[PDB]
Amino acid sequence: RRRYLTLVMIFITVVICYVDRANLAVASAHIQEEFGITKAEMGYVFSAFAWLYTLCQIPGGWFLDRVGSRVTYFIAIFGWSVATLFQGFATGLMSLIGLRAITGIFEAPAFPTNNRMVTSWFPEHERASAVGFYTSGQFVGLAFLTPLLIWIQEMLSWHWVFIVTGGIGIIWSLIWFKVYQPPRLTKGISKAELDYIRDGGGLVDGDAPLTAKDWKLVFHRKLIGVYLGQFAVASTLWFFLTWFPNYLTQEKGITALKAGFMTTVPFLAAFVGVLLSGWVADLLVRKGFSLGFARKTPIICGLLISTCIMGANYTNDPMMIMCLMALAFFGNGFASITWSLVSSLAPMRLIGLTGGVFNFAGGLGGITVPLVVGYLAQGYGFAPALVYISAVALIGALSYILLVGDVKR
Ligand SMILES: CCCCCCCCCO[C@@H]1O[C@H](CO)[C@@H](O)[C@H](O)[C@H]1O
Ligand SMILES: CCCCCCCCCO[C@@H]1O[C@H](CO)[C@@H](O)[C@H](O)[C@H]1O
Ligand SMILES: O=C(O)[C@H](O)[C@@H](O)[C@H](O)[C@H](O)CO
Repeated sequence: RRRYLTLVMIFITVVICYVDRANLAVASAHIQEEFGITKAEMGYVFSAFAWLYTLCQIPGGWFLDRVGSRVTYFIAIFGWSVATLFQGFATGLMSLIGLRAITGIFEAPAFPTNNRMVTSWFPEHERASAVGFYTSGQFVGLAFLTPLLIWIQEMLSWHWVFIVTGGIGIIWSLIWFKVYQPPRLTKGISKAELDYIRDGGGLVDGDAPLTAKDWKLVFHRKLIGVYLGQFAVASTLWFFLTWFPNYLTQEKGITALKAGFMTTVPFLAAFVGVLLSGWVADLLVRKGFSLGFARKTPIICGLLISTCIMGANYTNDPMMIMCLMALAFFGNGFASITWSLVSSLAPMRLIGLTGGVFNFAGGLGGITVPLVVGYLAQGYGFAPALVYISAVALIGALSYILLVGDVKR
């Protein structure tokens, strides 16, 4: 029982990763207040992380390949942890963009190293449950830590939100460097436990032209719907990781302290949507259903749900705002599961490429919505932004139910 402890350390790093994404949403109001930047300029601050994140992913694969999984993880954690620690001492605007950008650099190869690690640390049948553990759990981490930082932000200056988050990361990097090592090079493991992995699957030792014809295939009536769909899934997720705290603070005039305890229900609602979707996956086909309709239904329904974010601007009651926000985020988590489906639509050759472009579509949804909300909220308040997301969600839903009636193989 040493195989899981690794998964526990990966889960912690996924949380620390997403805290350093949402840690800014906490201090958005104060940073904006102190530095006196405009809503639209703040939109560029939120986005700074997303730009390089998507760009520094195909270079992240290179660095990873030629540097390894262990060491590459330490450089990343330490890299962005230092970059996050100094987000607390930033002054002006340009200082923040660079730190957010740098954070996006070292945090971009986060997942690829995970997939390369769970591969060698767990068999095949335990892999789907392994990734679902730390991706589903990430929202639990944001649910309990987001009210904490806000409470720290309301007790201590917003800087300490970044000093804490950054300092912790600097410490976890050092922990990772010692404890972690491939299953083969992991003392305390069990002789039979390792054989289970090796015989079961995974590389316990470790992991060891372009024609424009593909472009025409990669861009398919079925695959565009997948891209526009993921673009919409990422649009909503990055709103909750950025503008959602300040939304309640400014638009609805909720006290940051109450808005800090109102944000732990939506992040938990996401944790359920993810799991409840993975359960409807097995469940449907189990009752004699095709696989395409089995995975399409959670995605389409969840995005049609997301349309409920629009309803929040028609009420000023916390519980009703907190209920509607929790239902939309549930739809996002319930419709989040795509790539494994997208892997079964691209040709056997382009499974690797589709990922990069497929995520780019997602990462593209995270670059747009912060600028859109920042620009919209600057001039017309936060009301015209929630209709955009409900729209996008409706386009992503229409884009999935019309453009993907069946699967290509
Ligand atoms: C004013 C901000 C300057 C940006 C600094 C962030 C990058 C740190 C540069 O050091 C190292 O350089 C190598 C290649 O140059 C990288 O492979 C490695 O990941 C990185 O750790
Ligand atoms: C650029 C920043 C990246 C943020 C990612 C937000 C969009 C999520 C991508 O969809 C993912 O599809 C997987 C298929 O298995 C699911 O398991 C997983 O739950 C889901 O998250
Ligand atoms: O699956 C996820 O959790 C992300 O959305 C991915 O799209 C990453 O951006 C990257 O592709 C890692 O594989």
